[PDB]
Amino acid sequence: MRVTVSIIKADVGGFPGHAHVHPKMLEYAAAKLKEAQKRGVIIDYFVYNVGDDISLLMTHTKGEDNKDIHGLAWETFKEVTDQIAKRFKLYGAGQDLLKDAFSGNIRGMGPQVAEMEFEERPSEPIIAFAADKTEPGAFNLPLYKMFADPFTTAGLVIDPSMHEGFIFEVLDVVEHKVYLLKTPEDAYSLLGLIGTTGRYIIRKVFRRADGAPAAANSVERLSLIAGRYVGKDDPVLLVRAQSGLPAVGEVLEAFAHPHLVHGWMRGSHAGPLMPARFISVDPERRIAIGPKMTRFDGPPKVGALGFQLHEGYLEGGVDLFDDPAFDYVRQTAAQIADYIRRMGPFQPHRLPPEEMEYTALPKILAKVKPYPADQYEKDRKKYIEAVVK
Amino acid sequence: MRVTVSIIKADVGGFPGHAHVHPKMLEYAAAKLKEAQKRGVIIDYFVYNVGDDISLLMTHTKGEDNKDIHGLAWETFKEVTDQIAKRFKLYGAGQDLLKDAFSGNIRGMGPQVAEMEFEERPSEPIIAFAADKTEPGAFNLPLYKMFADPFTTAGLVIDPSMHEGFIFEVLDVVEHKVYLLKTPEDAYSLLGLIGTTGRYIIRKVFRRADGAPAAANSVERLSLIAGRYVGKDDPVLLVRAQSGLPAVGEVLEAFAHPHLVHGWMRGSHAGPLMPARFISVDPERRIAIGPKMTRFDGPPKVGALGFQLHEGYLEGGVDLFDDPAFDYVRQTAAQIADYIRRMGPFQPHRLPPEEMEYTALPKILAKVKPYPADQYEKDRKKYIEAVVK
Amino acid sequence: MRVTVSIIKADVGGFPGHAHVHPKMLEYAAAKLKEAQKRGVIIDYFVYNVGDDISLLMTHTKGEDNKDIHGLAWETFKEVTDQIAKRFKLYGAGQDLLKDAFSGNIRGMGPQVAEMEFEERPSEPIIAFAADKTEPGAFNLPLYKMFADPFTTAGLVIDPSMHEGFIFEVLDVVEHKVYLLKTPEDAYSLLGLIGTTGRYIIRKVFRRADGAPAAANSVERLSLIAGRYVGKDDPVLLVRAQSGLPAVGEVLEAFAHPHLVHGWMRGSHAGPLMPARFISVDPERRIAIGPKMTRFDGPPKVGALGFQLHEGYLEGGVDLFDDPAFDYVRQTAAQIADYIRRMGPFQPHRLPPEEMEYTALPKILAKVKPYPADQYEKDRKKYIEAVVK
Amino acid sequence: MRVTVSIIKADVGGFPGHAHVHPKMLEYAAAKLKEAQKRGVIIDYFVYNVGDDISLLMTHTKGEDNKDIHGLAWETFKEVTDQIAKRFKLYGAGQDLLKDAFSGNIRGMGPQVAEMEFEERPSEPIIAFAADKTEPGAFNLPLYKMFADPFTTAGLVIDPSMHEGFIFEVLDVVEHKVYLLKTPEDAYSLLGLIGTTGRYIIRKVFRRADGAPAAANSVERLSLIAGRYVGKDDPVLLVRAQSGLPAVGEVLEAFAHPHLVHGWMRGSHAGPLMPARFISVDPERRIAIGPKMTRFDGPPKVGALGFQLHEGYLEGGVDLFDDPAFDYVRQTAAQIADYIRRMGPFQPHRLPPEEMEYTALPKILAKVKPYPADQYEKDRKKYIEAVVK
Amino acid sequence: MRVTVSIIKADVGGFPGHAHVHPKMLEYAAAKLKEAQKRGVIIDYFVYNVGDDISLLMTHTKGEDNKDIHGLAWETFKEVTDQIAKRFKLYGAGQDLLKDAFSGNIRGMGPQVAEMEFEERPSEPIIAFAADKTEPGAFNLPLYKMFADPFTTAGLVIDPSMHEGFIFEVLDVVEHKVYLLKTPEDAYSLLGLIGTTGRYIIRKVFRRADGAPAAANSVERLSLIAGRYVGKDDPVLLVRAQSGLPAVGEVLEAFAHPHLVHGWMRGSHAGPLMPARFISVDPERRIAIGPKMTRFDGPPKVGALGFQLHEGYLEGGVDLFDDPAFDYVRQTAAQIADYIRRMGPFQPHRLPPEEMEYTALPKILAKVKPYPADQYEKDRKKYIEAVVK
Ligand SMILES: [Mg+2]
Ligand SMILES: [Mg+2]
Ligand SMILES: [Mg+2]
Ligand SMILES: [Mg+2]
Ligand SMILES: [Mg+2]
Repeated sequence: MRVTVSIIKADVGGFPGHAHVHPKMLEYAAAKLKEAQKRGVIIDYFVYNVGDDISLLMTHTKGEDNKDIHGLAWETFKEVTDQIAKRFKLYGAGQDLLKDAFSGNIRGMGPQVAEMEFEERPSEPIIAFAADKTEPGAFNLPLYKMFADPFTTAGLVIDPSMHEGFIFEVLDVVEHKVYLLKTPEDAYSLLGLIGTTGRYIIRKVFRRADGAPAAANSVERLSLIAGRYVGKDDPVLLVRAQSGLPAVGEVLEAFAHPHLVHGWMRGSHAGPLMPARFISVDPERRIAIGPKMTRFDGPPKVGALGFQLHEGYLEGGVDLFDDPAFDYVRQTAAQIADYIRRMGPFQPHRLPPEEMEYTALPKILAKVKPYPADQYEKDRKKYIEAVVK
Repeated sequence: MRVTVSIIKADVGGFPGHAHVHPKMLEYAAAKLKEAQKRGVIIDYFVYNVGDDISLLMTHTKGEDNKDIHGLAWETFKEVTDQIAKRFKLYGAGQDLLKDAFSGNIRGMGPQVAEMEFEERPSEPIIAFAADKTEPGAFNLPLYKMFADPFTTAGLVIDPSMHEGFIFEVLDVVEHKVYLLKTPEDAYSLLGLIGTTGRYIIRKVFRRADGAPAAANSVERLSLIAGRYVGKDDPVLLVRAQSGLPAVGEVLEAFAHPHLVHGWMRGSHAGPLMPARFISVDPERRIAIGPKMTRFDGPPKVGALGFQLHEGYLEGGVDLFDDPAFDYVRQTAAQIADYIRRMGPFQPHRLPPEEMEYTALPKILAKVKPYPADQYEKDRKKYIEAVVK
Repeated sequence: MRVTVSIIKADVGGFPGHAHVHPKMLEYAAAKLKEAQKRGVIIDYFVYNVGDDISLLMTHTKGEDNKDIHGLAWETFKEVTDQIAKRFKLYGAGQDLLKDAFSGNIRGMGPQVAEMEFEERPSEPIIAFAADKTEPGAFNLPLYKMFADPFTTAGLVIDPSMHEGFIFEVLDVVEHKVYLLKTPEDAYSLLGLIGTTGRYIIRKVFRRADGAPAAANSVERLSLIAGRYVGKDDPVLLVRAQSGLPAVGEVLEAFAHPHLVHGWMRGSHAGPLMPARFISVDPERRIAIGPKMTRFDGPPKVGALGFQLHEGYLEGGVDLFDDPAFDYVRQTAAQIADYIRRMGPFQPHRLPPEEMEYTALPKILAKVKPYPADQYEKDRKKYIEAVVK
Repeated sequence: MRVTVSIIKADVGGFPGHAHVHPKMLEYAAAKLKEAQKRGVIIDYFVYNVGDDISLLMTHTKGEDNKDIHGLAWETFKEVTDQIAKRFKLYGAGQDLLKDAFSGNIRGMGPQVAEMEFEERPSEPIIAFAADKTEPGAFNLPLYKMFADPFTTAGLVIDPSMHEGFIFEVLDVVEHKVYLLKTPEDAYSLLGLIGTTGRYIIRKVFRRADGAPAAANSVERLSLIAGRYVGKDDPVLLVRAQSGLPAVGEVLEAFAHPHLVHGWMRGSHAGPLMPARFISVDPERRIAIGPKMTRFDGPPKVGALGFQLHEGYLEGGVDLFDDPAFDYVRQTAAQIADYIRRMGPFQPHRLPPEEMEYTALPKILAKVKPYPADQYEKDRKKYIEAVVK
Repeated sequence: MRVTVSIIKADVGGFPGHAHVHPKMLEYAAAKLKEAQKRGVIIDYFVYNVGDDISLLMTHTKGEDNKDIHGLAWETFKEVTDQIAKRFKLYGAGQDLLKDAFSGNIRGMGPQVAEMEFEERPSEPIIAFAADKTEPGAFNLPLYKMFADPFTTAGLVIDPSMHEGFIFEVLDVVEHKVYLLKTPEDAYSLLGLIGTTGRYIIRKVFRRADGAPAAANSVERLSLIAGRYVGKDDPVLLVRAQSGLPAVGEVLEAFAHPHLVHGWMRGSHAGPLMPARFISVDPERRIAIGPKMTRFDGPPKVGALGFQLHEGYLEGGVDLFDDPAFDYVRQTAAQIADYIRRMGPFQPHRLPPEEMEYTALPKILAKVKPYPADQYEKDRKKYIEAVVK
């Protein structure tokens, strides 16, 4: 049967600040999806956060971009906001709900969506990822590695079925243009685009042999609402694994180096993406509680829950960064976070001025007197004595 | 009384991919062996996985190579497959069940067997090991060290009762020949064979003083069924300890260096064997849940459960890698895994081409034009300009 | 007496590639300045490289921006180029000599200049720095720390004479505007500018108590010549120390964290600034040979030579990063270089696209077909089947 | 002008054992090439060892595979052998000189050759490498990375001139077949071959844009002479850098991970390739003394000397692994050597039995009685009691 | 020709204390052996220290235990003592010269001797070792490993010529008994003796195939002279390498773990044996200056000089611990020294009371009142109140 797997995620309130979610928020979302499941809206669901981002993972047969699935997640977030976040005066209550009324599609309203529809395979293993305190281009390097780096995914070289490579759908989120690139032939051009992780973001990946969908990363073109740019809020990512697609372990290997990503404190710094464990995973209650953000509102972290689909039912999730081999990767990330933080407010630890979520440049350039550099040279001495006097 | 201890193991489905087992699979196997115990088929049992490999450890008085014990494990695996793995569309559901019908002996049908029969001693401590993502020759180095390396087992030198050494039964799994070698005299010839861990595998070890059985490692001659070679699937290992045999701590010391073994991703790489803790051990329900495989489907891991036998009853199991002294060994293994993975698809991190579980060599040699090296030299320039043009 | 200390630096040829300088280049420059000294053009000099950048440090009484001092360095670089670099076909021979004819001022012709004129104090300790494979804003973080961070320079807090702070002259090299900011009051606005190290660069620093010059960093507004942007070539830096100015050790402390700077391979990456030893320092021949650039053309490195001035004579230089305490800082830098290099061509290890010295974006956007994102959505399936077929 | 650069290398005697060369051997070779230069046979030369391997690097205008250049190196090695190695009874005196008489071509007589002829560029930087205690496929991983891995060579992605990639000439040294593969399109097939580093070896690399030669690695088809296989003796490697070819730093970056290579003790183990410094480099005497091999006859080491060519003259060499950034890489290599050595004689630290330089398998299989595995099972008890009695 | 290689060593004065030797002492010894060589007493020589121990290495054709060679070393030590050590009032001047008059044999007079006579092979590589601040049983573990541990010397397993193993001549230095043990068969009994490194010391090793001498370690039965025990003064060790004997690298591998040895401060502690570099090796002057002993008079250190013999002439020496791979081993030794020193005067960091070079037990038991334990119990209260009052 064809099945759609959708992750719809928002930050609708933190506890405290942007450190984590209030557990009643997940409990409320899970009870609400349980009712949708009883009514036949969806087949199955799993609710979880990483930091203060909540992901609603839902399986159903209504296809991609479906009004009722998008509206169900909208209402679940609205209700969590009204009944829990506003009630407890959570920090940034309702923050990612940026319109008063649902239009038909949740994309561009604040929440992030990653979804794929496909024929359910004889075994259908999938992994859902959520990263907090970063942007969707944080997954550019791991998506490139798992689908196109033969030092990550050994099947590209030793598995006859993966020899033909993959198709990447890359969104320019500034000029709203899509590029389709194919590896191995196009790997250098692809990198020339996706290395600029704030602008050119891998949105989907397809198997080249047959076009099957292999991954979907949540990203939208930038738009402006109120003060705010939307499109590059903290991402969620779905990946199908095995049988012509990368093995679950090749997918996870692509996260084994905790690379520097943009976001962290005030969406304005770069720091290492730490692959973190969930605090708890309860497959019976359909709820996982993910890790907190602490020093400097991070470092940014990514969680991974693996599932096996059967007729759309989600058996899991399984925390796939729970292994002493990944402790070494978390230890490297903790040490790199401490190293780069000693840089304080300088690039490249602080982001490039056009990529900053926060600025006071406006207020500075309004108080500090500029001198044309030509005239300044002639008068340096006067200017300095003036400042001294 | 004489007692037989048998471990029969298979991979019959993973969750997700090859990362772990579904816990209902162990619960079902344990309830099924509990019924066999009620009917008097076996005395006692313990069910556990490491990665996606399930071990059925059973004690009974039917001797080695027994049709009813082998058939009981066959049916338990078949039923787990039909009722749980196929139901949840687990990855590689039934993978190690390679014939439609049980012949009398489970050896050579896919599952691995290690078993010993002996007079139960006044104290009978034993250790059961299971390693996932490797081959039976992974235990060649630890078996050699615990029975013949005086830097591992101090009793060889300071215990008068162990001075006469041990007999190793070594299977050439390619030409189906058995060698019997005795240490200390034959240590260099033994090493000359078992250093080739993909071909010459220690299958049993006996005490030289009296012939008592000391260890049994699961290994079978290679055969071909369907696409597949069988014999060298992930191994299980039984070792008896103390009183003329190595102490429990000398047995564990032989795993204290996390040596490089063959297997890991796609059965086609080498990586360190990490001695891992079980996630949980429940001696009342007769079930232990072992560690996951994560980055690159590993690294390979070995678990150890110790037991004391009384009239065949299994008091335990006790996780014998649960000690801060072994954290240092897991930390070394995590760091070596990260180091060797930077080698990507090159030997010796990728295995020798004859030892590979996976290859695309076939597909490559069918697309890439070879030039005889003699003629090539004469025409190099033409050939290169041709490629350039 | 008033004395001018000028450092004029260029890269005029590498050996091999951009790894180092040919030692005859320093020998020729030193013999040429020795002749200028005999003729009374300058008082004293010291010639040295870091990587493939040669610094001519000269002391004289002709003031800042002097035609004869700038012309002497021009001719010395021209002659080194003609007689040594072109002769040995050195890589990038004459690279920083970007006009055919000297105009009066070497600034904006390719070479970098840092110079200060002042009354020579009763003791006049100064430090000259040269960094290779980075931009002048690499010194923004150390200049800020040594003059305004009380965790670096303890005299700001415990030395009554430094309590009034410093004046920073900050050049916007894009719009050619100068800002004058004073610490402590203006520290947050200053950081808001100089954190953008590619655009707002500290060019001079003055003591606030009396206006005395304290530091000069080589930086020019950006201009275009041939293919090339000039202004942000590898910098050189002069700092006066002690008696109301930071102690020599507070100046060096500002380099004790090897922060990430822009440059390294192809002027297009970020990597740690390693404080390196000179290979040799010969105070009698007036020549120091600085460190090589190796992996990935770096990592970027900074050398420090301290001098005591007497009547303009330069007693030194002394390698001031030659101490086991700085080995720990070099070890951190080597480890961070290895960590960040695993990021390959992704930001923030690769620079922001507007800050890149190298791009192939042009060639990419000319070969890869863009689809308007709106229409693309409607037709995704057609587009993918097309790519697959 | 067209120039040929040739490295011809042999081991003709060690001091002591296989640890290093006697310095008189390099002095004699240098005086002999100085005479050839005086007679106009060659333009310029540099003589150096790494471990007990001596490289004669010569520049000349006689093209590749030239009888007089090959014969000059033959005679230089013969004379070093007769006058120095035999005189001092050096270990393996003349070892790589495997015929009594020179045939016209030194290839296949024992010594290794890497050579390229090309038009000398406006700047012609090149690097010569020599590795001791390994095989030519040791350079497969670094050659692949510097010409085809965009995580090593950033110019593949950001340098428009390198976008078209490279052509690899791969020798199957077992069946004497050449493959020509082009990256990026053919990267997975190339890896599928060169990952088997003992059989498929990169021999040359060409720029795809124009066919220019970019690298030459010393490798010959296997042949048998006396007891001995020739073709895979310790290799030497030439690489041209910059301007469409990888920068000197991208070439060195490809050695920044000290990957496991085959060779080390008795040509029969795997251990990390350590990038080592030369003990001394004397550009005036044309002699560099490279590092010793110590524990376990290694670990294997590679040295790198960079040169700038002018009319064929070799200005250099410059030790390009002499940088604190590479100390961290040597420290990793020393730690991995200590880790893997604890494996003693087991694969994969000992090589696969078909790849071994040394075996005693012959002598073992002649003393140890094999039992057919079928009959053995029936009689195990008799066999063990027999051994015990 | 048959050649004898003899090392005769003594400590005859330290500079300062027991930290090193005065360099004039080596210069005087070298000039004296140069005269003996001119007179034809010996063929060739090399003079060197490690710590405050001087080794005279001499080659000659007078066989083992020769009066004129032993007397030449006696007189050289006497003269160094009279002319240099007494002149400069060096610490422990003449300390190891324990009789007034030479008897014919230097063994048992204080100096240590290791010597072997053999037919000089077609290549005759040998290594001379000297360890300071330890006893001859310090070399028990490395001699056992290089001749009998297949995890150290891979030739035992893969070299048909070494398959038959070795004969160890073990001296019980307490009861003056010799044992002859052969490996592999006798390895456990051998270890049962030589594990007691203060009593049973390997003195010689012979190849089992033909009886050829392979090593000689300096050790004598204990005797008493004046206050002093002689026999176990700091040792020197000769080893022949290659061709049926362990390769030079297998010999050095046996020192790659810096094991704990007895000696260090006051000959009364245990600490790690650090494999150290020589400060300088001058093959023309026949002199090497070895490392100092510093913290706590150590840690104990071993130096290794390799030579190639030709007609008895000593070409070398070559410092065979000079390799970054051994820096890691020195770093481990420095860290273990710091760890164990925090134990202060407790076993096992302080030696067992019968193995102590120093004791004050005598003086203690003469001041401290013992109470019979039986009566003490009855009266504890009285005894304590007495002490308190
Ligand atoms: Mg968030
Ligand atoms: Mg398995
Ligand atoms: Mg430069
Ligand atoms: Mg060699
Ligand atoms: Mg001493």
